[PDB]
Amino acid sequence: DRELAILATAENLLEDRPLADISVDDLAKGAGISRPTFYFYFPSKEAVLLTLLDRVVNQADMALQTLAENTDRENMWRTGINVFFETFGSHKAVTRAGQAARATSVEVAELWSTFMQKWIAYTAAVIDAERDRGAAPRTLPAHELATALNLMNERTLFASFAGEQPSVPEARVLDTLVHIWVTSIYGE
Amino acid sequence: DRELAILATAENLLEDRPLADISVDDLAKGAGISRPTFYFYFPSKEAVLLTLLDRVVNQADMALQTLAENTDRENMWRTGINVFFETFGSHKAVTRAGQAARATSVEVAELWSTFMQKWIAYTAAVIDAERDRGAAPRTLPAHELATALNLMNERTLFASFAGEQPSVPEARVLDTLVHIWVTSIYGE
Ligand SMILES: N#CCC(=O)N1CCC(c2nc(-c3cccs3)no2)CC1
Ligand SMILES: N#CCC(=O)N1CCC(c2nc(-c3cccs3)no2)CC1
Repeated sequence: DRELAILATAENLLEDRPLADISVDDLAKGAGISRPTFYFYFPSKEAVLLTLLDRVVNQADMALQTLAENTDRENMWRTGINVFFETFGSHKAVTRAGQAARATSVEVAELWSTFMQKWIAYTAAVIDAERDRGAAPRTLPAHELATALNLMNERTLFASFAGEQPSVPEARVLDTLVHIWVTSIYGE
Repeated sequence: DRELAILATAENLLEDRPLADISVDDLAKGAGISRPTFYFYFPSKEAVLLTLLDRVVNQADMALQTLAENTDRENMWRTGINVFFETFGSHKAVTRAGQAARATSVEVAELWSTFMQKWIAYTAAVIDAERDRGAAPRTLPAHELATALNLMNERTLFASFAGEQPSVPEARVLDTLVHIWVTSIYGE
């Protein structure tokens, strides 16, 4: 509860500054607590980002699970990719911080890797279902095609939300990715 | 010349250790020079990685220029993506280091961004040429389609070469990307 306040403070601060320019004293102060009381909840600011990413990742995973318990094929994929556009799009600071943190934090890398393996495995299953039903041609190995498409979405989403040059404009991202997914899944 | 030796030492060391676990004393020693003589050539180890990435990036850019001064459409794109698979594939350590460095080094980010804008702009031009000749349908904005495909290759190449979980196996990468590029460029 003082915990949530640390979390909300970190999320707020990461909007304007990297994690490197946020001190533990910054988190404690925004949360209305002392520095030692902070250390009772988190051993470090990295530990804060980790929890924030865990929440975001689980939120996208739960929304995708919701979707999976149920339009034409283009709209089907668009709704799925939209889960990630919206969830990560709603937590750009955290998303952006956690991506950069993969390169330093072994635990951030593991968290991200676990969830990506999951989303890939789900994409691959649907793609195999589409093949099984005769909707999609048996072209590339489904799991490798799934891997490349999910890596694309990851990089494209995060570049767009960060305003990186180069990037697809946020308002064009969803159409761009959907076109690529549908053509590479259903085409030959 | 003592310069090249620093560069070759860094490249060698980065094979087994991140840049964080390589000290300036490590670079000087492998190069057969003292620590102050090192500082004459580079103000920092980051400056070393920057130069190494510059070389790799320019090498892929020059190979792509070579290719551009000249098979069917699938083989055309496969040869282009192969330029990057092979060039980055031949410098995995540096490539891997420089990707992680984008997140900390403003200059590494600028170098990478400049070259990506260039490769995107070239992909977009060829795609527009393909449309102009009636080989490819006018679907998405060429420059946005180009952006997404090049971001995919970047992320997929680097994940594969790093042995990340998840990744496409290095021996399947080229086929995977080619399939995606050709279907999304020529399909509807
Ligand atoms: N980043 C990231 C992951 C991502 O963009 N996706 C795109 C959507 C993929 C996906 N949708 C589905 C759907 C099933 C039914 C409706 S939709 N099954 O898999 C999950 C990963
Ligand atoms: N990473 C990264 C960049 C990359 O993979 N590509 C793929 C190849 C793209 C490309 N090939 C061509 C070709 C023209 C003629 C033969 S081929 N024009 O553009 C450049 C960027």
